[PDB]
Order: sequence, then C-alpha cells, then structure tokens
Amino acid sequence: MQIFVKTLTGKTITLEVEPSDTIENVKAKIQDKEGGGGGGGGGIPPDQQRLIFAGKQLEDGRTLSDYNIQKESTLHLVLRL
Repeated sequence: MQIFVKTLTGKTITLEVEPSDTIENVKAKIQDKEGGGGGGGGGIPPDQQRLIFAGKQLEDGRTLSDYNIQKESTLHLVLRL
C-alpha cells in the first residue's frame, strides 16, 4: 500500500508499506529513498526524527496498523534532536 511522506527537506517521497511495518522501519526506508540529498552529507539520523500522522506523533516501535493508516495518506517527518 502506498503512503506519502514529507521529509525535513520538504521533499515528498512515495513508499510501499505494509500494516506490519514499524514506524522505525518506515523512517529508515524513507531516508534510504531520499538518499542523502538536500545537504544529505549524512542527513539527520532517523532516530532524531519523528513521523506525524493526522496531527499525531507516532511511536517508533509501533506499527502502521496500530494507527489505522490507509493507502495514499500523507505523513510528515519532524525533527527531534
């Protein structure tokens, strides 16, 4: 199922995900996809980011299923250093 994720650089990345994917795993895939761009020397480490869905801060260790995140939803990354 696709979701879309706005990165800290303001780029929007599309990603195939499953309900069983942990938020940690989605963050890592998004960062691999955008692949050190926007100054991405070594970018911001994904453990210093959080994924937000529909106004809610998602837990890194929980799964998309836990939040009833549907296909083609847009999520966003924020900085938590």
